[PDB]
Amino acid sequence: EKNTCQLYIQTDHLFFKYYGTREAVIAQISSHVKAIDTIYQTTDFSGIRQISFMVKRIRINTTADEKDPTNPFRFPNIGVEKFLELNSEQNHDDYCLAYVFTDRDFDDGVLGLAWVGAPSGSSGGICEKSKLYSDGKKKSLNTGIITVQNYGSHVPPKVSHITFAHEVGHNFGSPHDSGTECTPGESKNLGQKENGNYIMYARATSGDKLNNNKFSLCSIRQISQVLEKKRNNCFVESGQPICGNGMVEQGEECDCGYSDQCKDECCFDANQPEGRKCKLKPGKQCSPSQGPCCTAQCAFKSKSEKCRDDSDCAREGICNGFTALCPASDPKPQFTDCNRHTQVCINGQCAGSICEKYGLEECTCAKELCHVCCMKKMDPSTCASTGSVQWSRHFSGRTITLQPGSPCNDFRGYCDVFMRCRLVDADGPLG
Ligand SMILES: *[C@@H]1O[C@H](CO)[C@@H](O[C@@H]2O[C@H](CO)[C@@H](O[C@H]3O[C@H](CO)[C@@H](O)[C@H](O[C@H]4O[C@H](CO)[C@@H](O)[C@H](O[C@H]5O[C@H](CO)[C@@H](O)[C@H](O)[C@@H]5O)[C@@H]4O)[C@@H]3O)[C@H](O)[C@H]2NC(C)=O)[C@H](O)[C@H]1NC(C)=O
Ligand SMILES: [Ca+2]
Ligand SMILES: [Zn+2]
Repeated sequence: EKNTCQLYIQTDHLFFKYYGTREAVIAQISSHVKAIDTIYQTTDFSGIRQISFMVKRIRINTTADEKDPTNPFRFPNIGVEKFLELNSEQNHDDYCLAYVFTDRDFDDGVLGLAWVGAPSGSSGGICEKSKLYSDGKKKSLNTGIITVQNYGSHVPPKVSHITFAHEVGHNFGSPHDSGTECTPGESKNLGQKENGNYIMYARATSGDKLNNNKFSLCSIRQISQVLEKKRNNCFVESGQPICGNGMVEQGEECDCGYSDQCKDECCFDANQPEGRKCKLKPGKQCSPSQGPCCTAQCAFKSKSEKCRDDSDCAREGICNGFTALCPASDPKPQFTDCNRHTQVCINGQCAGSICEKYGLEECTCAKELCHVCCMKKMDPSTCASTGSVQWSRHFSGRTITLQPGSPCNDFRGYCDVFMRCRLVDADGPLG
């Protein structure tokens, strides 16, 4: 019944700076929610199935907001703890959860931060209200943050989506996975190690393995308790998409937002009467909310306009001149070198490693931890470097080094700009 959680997604100017336009970031937050939507719906939470998410409102900040003296997110150097405290200092009683997306390089390889939920005896996590806390601030602890930059390198959407579900996992009351039964990556068995760790793994994840996409036995039990005790206070029943969330969905022609948010002269905002709200205004044939192939003056862009830039294995996206959406770009040949000759292309996305290009698998070298050591599949004894004589027929003695922000040493840390595998664990006292 009450199985869907209404979200509120914000993006600062650094996130807008990376992607360029408001359409591109909206497509990012749409892709991120649809990612965690499929992960949670296909998870059996002790009998509670088909638990989903939905965006109730967005707030896309541009570089123009960086000069706002009342915007506390404008400072370039903001600590990850204070970044989440800024998100918490807002009233989010109208949303089950509230997230803010950024493109900051947090210290110690931190890719996100969120409050941990609990069935009782502890504040935070999913579905908290705005109340006075110990520090004297009226915070809403139903909040979390995510960043798409780590060690001066952007993280792919495959790892970004999992990180989004990781922090939401804490909001659902799941701690980090512990023990061999819930972290197969550190197991002494080749069968369980190939499947990788789970979503709530406390360290680095690649997203190219089986278990990295779904929760563990440890996490499902912990989340099922928070869902049994907390979701009923805030979740809503599955219904039609709401008008005014800034994303065009099924049943609406356009979607700019509400009155204090719609700057689109071609779309009725959500404050208009039923029958015309989220419906295309007369004389207008599209709205920028539908896609990038629509100008601000609400005309279809020409068949020569470039909508999506050329990626590592995703060709240019050219408009068709008849719809506001952009056609899906055709992918490049598979096993093509991407990410500076470090990874190959798997189904149109830069994933895996360069070892797969020649029928090999990634291995941990014997500081050479940020070098790529390949191995024959199922045989760990053949693990040699790319610049070795074994694979001299494929790599020809060249030594491929891992880019900054890549997993290293059996997913225990990340590589930095000085080619060092720095570990991620951080411990602090409890009150
Ligand atoms: C994206 O850009 C937009 C627009 O540029 C940003 O939106 C702005 O966000 C800021 C903060 O989130 C807003 O700043 C004021 O918001 C309220 C509007 O009146 C103010 O009340 C608020 O005052 C706060 O200041 C202190 C913060 O520590 C605090 O002492 C104040 O006290 C109040 O609350 C305490 C409990 O904490 C209570 O005990 C007191 O009695 C009192 O009620 C209060 O907390 C902010 O000064 C700003 O209005 C808003 N809009 C703008 C600038 O147009 C958005 O943040 C950006 N987001 C990102 C991710 O970049
Ligand atoms: Ca909508
Ligand atoms: Zn975590």
